Amino acid sequence: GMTFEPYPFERLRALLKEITPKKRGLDLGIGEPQFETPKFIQDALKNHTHSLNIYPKSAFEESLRAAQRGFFKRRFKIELKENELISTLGSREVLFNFPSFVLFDYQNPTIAYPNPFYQIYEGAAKFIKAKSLLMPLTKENDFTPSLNEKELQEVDLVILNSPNNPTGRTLSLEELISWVKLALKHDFILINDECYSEIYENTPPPSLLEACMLAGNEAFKNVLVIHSLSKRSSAPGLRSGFIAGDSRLLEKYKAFRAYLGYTSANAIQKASEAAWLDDRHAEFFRNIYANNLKLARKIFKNTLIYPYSFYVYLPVQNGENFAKTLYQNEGIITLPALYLGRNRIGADYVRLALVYDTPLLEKPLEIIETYREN
Amino acid sequence: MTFEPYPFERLRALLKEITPKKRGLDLGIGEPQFETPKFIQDALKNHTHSLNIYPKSAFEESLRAAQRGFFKRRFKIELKENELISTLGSREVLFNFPSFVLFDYQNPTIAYPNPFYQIYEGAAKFIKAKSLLMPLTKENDFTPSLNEKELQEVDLVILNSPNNPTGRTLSLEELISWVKLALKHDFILINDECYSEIYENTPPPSLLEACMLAGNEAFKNVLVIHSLSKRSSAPGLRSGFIAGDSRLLEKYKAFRAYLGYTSANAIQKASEAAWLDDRHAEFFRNIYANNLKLARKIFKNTLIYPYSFYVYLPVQNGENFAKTLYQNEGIITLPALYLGRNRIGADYVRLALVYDTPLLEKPLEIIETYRENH
Repeated sequence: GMTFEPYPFERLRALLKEITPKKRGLDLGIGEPQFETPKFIQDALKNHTHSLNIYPKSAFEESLRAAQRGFFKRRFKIELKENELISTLGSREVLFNFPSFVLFDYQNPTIAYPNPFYQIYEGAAKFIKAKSLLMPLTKENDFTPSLNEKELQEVDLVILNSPNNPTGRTLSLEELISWVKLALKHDFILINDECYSEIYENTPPPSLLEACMLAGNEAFKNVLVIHSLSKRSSAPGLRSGFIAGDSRLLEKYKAFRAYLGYTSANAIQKASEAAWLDDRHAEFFRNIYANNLKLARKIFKNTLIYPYSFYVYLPVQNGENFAKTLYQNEGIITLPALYLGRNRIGADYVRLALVYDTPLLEKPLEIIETYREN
Repeated sequence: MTFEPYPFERLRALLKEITPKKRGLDLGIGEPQFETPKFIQDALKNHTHSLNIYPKSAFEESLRAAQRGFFKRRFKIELKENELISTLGSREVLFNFPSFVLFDYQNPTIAYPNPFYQIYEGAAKFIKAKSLLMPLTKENDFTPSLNEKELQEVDLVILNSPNNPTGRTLSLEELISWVKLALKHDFILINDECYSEIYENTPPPSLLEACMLAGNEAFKNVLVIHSLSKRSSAPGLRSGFIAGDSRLLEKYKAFRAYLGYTSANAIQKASEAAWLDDRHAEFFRNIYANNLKLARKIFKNTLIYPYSFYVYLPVQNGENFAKTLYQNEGIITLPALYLGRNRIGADYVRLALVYDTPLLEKPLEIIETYRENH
């Protein structure tokens, strides 16, 4: 059988179980937006309920795929071909099952991903019985992942996450270009979990497919990017995402997906389509997250906060102890980064999820700083 | 990884050169052609505000309770909280449950009937299992069976009663025999019960009722898979469940947390409404019942079981028959060969009686005329 490790929220619940907060404070643990779904998205759903009698297609509707491609064009200035994008039921399932698809017939497969990480990457490796090569992200090299020469020759699949959960670290165009060249040189599959690409403060982060265009890999050979609508549009219930890149791998993945049953109501797909076609509402939410990061940066003195994602990777003496103290005294919930990593990576940090409207964060963030400062 | 063409692809290929001389009805699609009840559509419209919430892999407790209530009303068995898991319809469960249960087995072996709903084979191939096909034929009264050697060798057995495509439905006594073999030869037994609400007069029994009568009230080694799709003419809702052995379901739950088969809370509310009401189900059942009686009237001296909405129609050669009716009448029928292996189904076409009764009269009579004269 497979091993079922506890999830970060269970480890946190366990840590705080013996504590009764002396005050009421904000929950900055869970990275899930606290905003209403835009009305026009809801109205699209309401206006198409009649399609509930239609068995949805595993490929999703053509109109949704086209809306997703249009998004990629406007956002990354790349015109994806029809066989270069597959519609998916959010990103979670794709991140979990794509590796079992691509490494299906491999003997002793090896997957690389950063440390700390969104735990689904490890689940994915366990499901295909792969060896995991963890690329630590620490301050010693400005949270930069790398592999040595032997590792580059052994690895079969590399998963990056840029912008990164939980550090916010975002790889530059030049950094992504190096990875593309390594993927082509050593012949391994390279994926970027790009679910935070619309959560940024100033300059938009680059897609790994842009690196492909500039590295002479316009066909996106060995390379794929995974996107989701959940954070961008405050509509996680729609379960809409996509995977774009290598058309040879995607054409085979399409056939595999016929069997999986990851389908959604046509009415849900219409609302997803309306969301992907519009940029206004996305910008409205991005601006709030932009202002959250700015506020945090003013408050947490001499702390590095990258202008991407909606997280703060906060240095503390011990994350677990800091979480306990803050909850006990202020009722403010934070996530020790230890619970997102292996080999004790994250021990000196708590992750903060700035998922509230900016004015609600001013007080709690100041309070947090008072417990941290000298 | 190898991909076997789907039946619809084989049908498309068979009919590609032919230009139909007349427009005719499509009797190849096994999906209801009825509108989704208005109250189900209204339930979805009224809960659109919940799109901002990340759905849970376990689904909402209110949905689970509604599915447990259905089971009690329908089969007179009160499932405990740990004995039912909500799912995204039945397709995904039929594909991934075998991967879950046989995950680390040595030489996994699965049995299922022949002909069959083709996902059973996909599921077996994914887990790299050997398939033991149990042929359903006129000569064996469409009865699945396994010999002594096979019973010791088998790890998982999938039944489907009522059956797609033959309509064969196992009696309570036959199900009891299977429960006893499951325990005696220590294998996992599953019934795909998605046609359990599609019957003409006497309701078919559930495999779990046989458990109660066989002294297996904890449903050890036994599970049943259900779906709302055909019952409520709402395949777009993507709602089903698996019920039985809580020891297996406790771990399957943990596995499902990684898979990402989740659904908007709004969609789940519409599903809950459908599972709570028997009136709309009965309305549709009455149509399918009338459809079976009409077919039985038209196809003289032809066995049509009073379960499912299929006609397993004996013809000289299924492929040739389908080609002739499409060419002359434009009526689309499914050669049963495309649902079986080892030439099983060669002399049958399957008809899906999924339209309102008056729409079926002329086409069914036409079909009978081609049988009567070569």
